[PDB]
Amino acid sequence: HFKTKLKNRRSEVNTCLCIGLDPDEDDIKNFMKNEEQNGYKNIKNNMNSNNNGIENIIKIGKEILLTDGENIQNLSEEDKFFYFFNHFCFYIINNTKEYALVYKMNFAFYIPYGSVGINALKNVFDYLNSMNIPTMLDMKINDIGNTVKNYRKFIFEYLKSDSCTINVYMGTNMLKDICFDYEKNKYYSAYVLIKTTNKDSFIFQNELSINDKQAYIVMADETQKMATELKIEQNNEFIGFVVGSNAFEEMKIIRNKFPDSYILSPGIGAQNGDLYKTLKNGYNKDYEKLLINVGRAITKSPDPKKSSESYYNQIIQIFKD
Repeated sequence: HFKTKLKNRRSEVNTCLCIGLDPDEDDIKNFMKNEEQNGYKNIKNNMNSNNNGIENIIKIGKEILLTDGENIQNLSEEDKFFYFFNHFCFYIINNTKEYALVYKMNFAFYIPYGSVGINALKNVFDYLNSMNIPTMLDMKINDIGNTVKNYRKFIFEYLKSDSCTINVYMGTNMLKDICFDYEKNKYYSAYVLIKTTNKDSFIFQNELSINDKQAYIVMADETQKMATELKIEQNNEFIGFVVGSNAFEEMKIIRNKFPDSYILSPGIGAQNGDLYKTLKNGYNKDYEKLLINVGRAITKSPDPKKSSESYYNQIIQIFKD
């Protein structure tokens, strides 16, 4: 159960830090060069980490991943990309987990290579689940009820994520078919898009209204009315909100209207979100109820452990103000 898994983890790490794991083509180039230069220092650590996690947990491409850094030339172009891509992923998690409440994997970064990156994504979730670390797939899913049950299967049964992001512009009925499996009486947690970090986000979320009540608040209301119709919390799960760290005014409106709501706040670091106005406006005594996502400021750092420690420390301090 996600509510209790977040509450627990947080007593393990005492933080808000949600780490975004969005690897791109320059990450893998950089990581490859870094490993060439350092004698495969990080990949060597990956061979040993999470109590021998590759050997004992990875089920797709294990033999490739166990290749000695100094036998890479023996692999295909494709197997070579799979190798570094997966290794880059394991390196980030191995180095940043002691500061992470949750990892959020944005699907967009895994699908452009077809089956290569989907295989890696499965490896990633399996690896994280092996350590009971809270997980999220950021995929901003939407479709009709019958069609979305497919995304429920992929996210919640095959990857076995704890949560995902959903766009409910089509409607809230879809939540019934993503966050609830009737046959299994199983509930799955998610976060619904309310205020997004893109610069033109005002265009529909703000300009649209019902009687000067702005779209993003309507959607928040409808989302929770659906979550209560579903009795999702009876099962210690929830449907929460995405409100970007650049939208601190909206953040204040949402936390005040919905004080016990689980919120995810992206856009810190690379997207130039405001950390203090975010945490002040979105504060909750239960820290898991406000996830602060940091992606590229950590994954693109020369030292992701240290970068993650930075944000962790940053947070510990704002709280003490």
